[PDB]
Amino acid sequence: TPEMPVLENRAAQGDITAPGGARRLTGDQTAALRDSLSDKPAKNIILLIGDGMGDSEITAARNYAEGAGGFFKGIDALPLTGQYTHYALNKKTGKPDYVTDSAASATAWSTGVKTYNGALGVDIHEKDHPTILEMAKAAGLATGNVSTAELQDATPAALVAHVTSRKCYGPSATSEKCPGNALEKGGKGSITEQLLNARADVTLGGGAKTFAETATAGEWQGKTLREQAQARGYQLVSDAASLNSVTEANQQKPLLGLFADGNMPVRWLGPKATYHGNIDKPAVTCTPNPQRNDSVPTLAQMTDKAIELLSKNEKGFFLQVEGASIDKQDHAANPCGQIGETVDLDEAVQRALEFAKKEGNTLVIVTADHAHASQIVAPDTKAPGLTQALNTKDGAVMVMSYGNSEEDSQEHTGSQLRIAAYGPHAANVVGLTDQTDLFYTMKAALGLK
Amino acid sequence: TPEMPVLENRAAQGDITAPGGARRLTGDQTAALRDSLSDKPAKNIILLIGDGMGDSEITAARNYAEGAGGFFKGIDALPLTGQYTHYALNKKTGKPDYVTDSAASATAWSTGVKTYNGALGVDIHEKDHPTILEMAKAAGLATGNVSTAELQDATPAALVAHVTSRKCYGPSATSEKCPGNALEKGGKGSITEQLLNARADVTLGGGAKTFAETATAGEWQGKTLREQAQARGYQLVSDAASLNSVTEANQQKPLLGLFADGNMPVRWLGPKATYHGNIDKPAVTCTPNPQRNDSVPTLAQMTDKAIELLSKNEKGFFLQVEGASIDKQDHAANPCGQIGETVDLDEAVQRALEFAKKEGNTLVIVTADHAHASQIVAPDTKAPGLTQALNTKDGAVMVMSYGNSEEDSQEHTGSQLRIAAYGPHAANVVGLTDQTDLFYTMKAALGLK
Ligand SMILES: [Zn+2]
Ligand SMILES: [Zn+2]
Ligand SMILES: [Zn+2]
Ligand SMILES: [Zn+2]
Ligand SMILES: [Zn+2]
Ligand SMILES: [Zn+2]
Repeated sequence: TPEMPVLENRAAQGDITAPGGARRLTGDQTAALRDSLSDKPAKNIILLIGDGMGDSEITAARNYAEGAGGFFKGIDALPLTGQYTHYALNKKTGKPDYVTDSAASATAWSTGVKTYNGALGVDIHEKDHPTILEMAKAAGLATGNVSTAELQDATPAALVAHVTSRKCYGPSATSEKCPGNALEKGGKGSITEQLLNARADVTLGGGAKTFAETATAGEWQGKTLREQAQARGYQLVSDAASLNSVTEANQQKPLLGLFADGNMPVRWLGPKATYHGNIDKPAVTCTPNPQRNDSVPTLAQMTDKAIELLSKNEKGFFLQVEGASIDKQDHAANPCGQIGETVDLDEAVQRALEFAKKEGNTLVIVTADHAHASQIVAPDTKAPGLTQALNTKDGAVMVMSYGNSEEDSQEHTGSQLRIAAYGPHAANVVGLTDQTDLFYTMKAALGLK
Repeated sequence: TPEMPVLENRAAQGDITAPGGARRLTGDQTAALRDSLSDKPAKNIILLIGDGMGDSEITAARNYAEGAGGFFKGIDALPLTGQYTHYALNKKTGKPDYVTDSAASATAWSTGVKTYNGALGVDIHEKDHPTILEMAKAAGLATGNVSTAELQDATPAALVAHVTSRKCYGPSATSEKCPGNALEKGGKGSITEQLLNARADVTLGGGAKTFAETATAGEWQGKTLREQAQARGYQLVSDAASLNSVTEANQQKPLLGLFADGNMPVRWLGPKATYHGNIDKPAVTCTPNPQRNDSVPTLAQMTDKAIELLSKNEKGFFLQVEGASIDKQDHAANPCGQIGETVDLDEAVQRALEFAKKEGNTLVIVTADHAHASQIVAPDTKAPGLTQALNTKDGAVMVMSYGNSEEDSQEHTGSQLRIAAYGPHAANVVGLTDQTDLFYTMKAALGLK
């Protein structure tokens, strides 16, 4: 009984060359919007983040994969939409810093406080602030954290770790870069160590490499972090079959899935964009990555499994799911990698909305941490940066441009970007808001004090 | 009573470095949104166009003028928001052309049909389609067209002209460029001649220059376009006091304001962005244009005058206002020019909202024709294009980058972009829609046959 409707189909309704054929609506939307408005409490929240997934990135992927007049059945399906700002702060002056990194932005939605680029779960004065995940857990809710990146990376770590630098993955880097957080120095520990303490019910991702380090002090001194997790009662899975086999995940038997040494493999392969690549080279067609896997769970699969597991908690659950490599491939000026990760996120959003429609008390949110480099430009463009032409689903060429850095990595950009939601309290993402308003919306939605 | 609320305050609530200080929301928005929803008929429609104003331009402008946690009283105040697609079509194949120009996009919203770049009020078959302005006229409503560009420019031209190329300003160019539209060949004539025939009640903008041209055929043969105009009943005006003098505008005494030979002068000046300008050159503070003028009305002024005059019509009115030079200065890689024109549009939108709040049956819409080049990047960015550092209201530096063309004009981009509305039927802009839906929406709100 989907009391609240999702947008079933907003693809062009007919022939795009004819009058009205490019319409995405079939009639007035007033009543459907009224029906999408509920202030009832949310039992559950599922927060879906496409890292670096700005409006440009969603547009490019739609054009490629679905066609210009196409529709992402997940991404584009959320009825309430708005734009949000994600500015960070300068540590020294406390003034705005126009372009955030993933650590400052994730800290923002996860704690409700602005911070400096590279900070995790701390403010500009380096004070710790409780995260939305720690709060939910303390309230009795089940908690899940899923990402295709290494688990120590910014987006997932922000929910469980409070360190002065996102670089402090394990004991060795923490000692050098976050001496104040170093276990041996009386601190709370490296990101990985804090993650082990946070003890969410379900944690699935990459980053097995760091689990090989040994703790420098404490109860588990001299053992590996992997050993520590086993000693601590975590159930460890490392492949798709092992994950599927899991029937329970909780405080007694928390699940920890480590599917790659670093980040999980990307869905699609293609060449890097190059200088005048749209003039000098032929059009590219993306191709599935063979290293992707049947033993490797996809984001949608990880999403479905977490939901099954966490759904067993009568009080409710909090789940964050990250499509991490949209950003990584945007930095890499690799259209196909970038777009393939966005189609990947869309499958995950579809799974989340099916559950939510069914359940009726679930708030689903789809947004990004910050904007990115990629731009859609005309085919005959002569640009200073890196470009590539692509053969889209329409049978037409689309060119993408990366022109904001002469360095090896293309840059994040500062533009406000799309926020979309479905479910109870969804109205709170409409209009202009701030990334910190999202923490407060989630908190109030679940009724946390 | 203001049955329909606008957003009175979406600025940062307090101290941005403290928990919750950067929030824009004070509490739950459910109720406010509900109250923002109505399906009754609109009596009037005010469409505000920021040419090339994507989310990036809006952000950069807010940051500079109001600060990161600031808020635009006009632009940011519309409660219902979405994202729309504006792709055009390739003329030969009927396939999508990912990056539109200003003529194809204005055609879509003004006629409800997609078209090829450079086309005005015609489909890919070069077949004419009625515009929303012609339709309102036919139903007895008052109609107004205001812009800061030359009135023959694409944006305002699309409501009153049907030509195969937007370059067909007047007889000269038309005979050459759009032979089939040339008066002498049986055509409906050039943009300017067709503008004279469309006969809107209120037409304010630039482009006096083409009016010096003389007709090659027709009843007004051998006379200039201006003479034909006065000759036709037109009340012509060329300055602010003269514009202020006007007490009425109607089919009997239509108003034609020509405040400039070419485009109206921009509000702010600053240096053009340069290669490595953010590293090699000091931060910029924008300078008001001392040659802008007390004799030239501002957009807000033309806007206030147009509403007053058109409101005298009991049946209602349709008004299009264009903040045209946002796009032009974005092409020129001129941050200050670009920002000043957005702040300029904000004032106009503020006037439209005041009226609409008071009037009660007015649908106000704010959006752009397509995306643009400007990007906000980190201060220390080393980019291959044109960059500039600016000193913002926050007292911090923001750097803008233009990196999609090696030619002398930066390019439009294809990204979906913000659409926002207030008033009856505004729900119709929420979520994902296409530019052609805007026509259908407007036509339906007004009940045009
Ligand atoms: Zn990121
Ligand atoms: Zn991330
Ligand atoms: Zn990044
Ligand atoms: Zn334009
Ligand atoms: Zn224009
Ligand atoms: Zn332009």
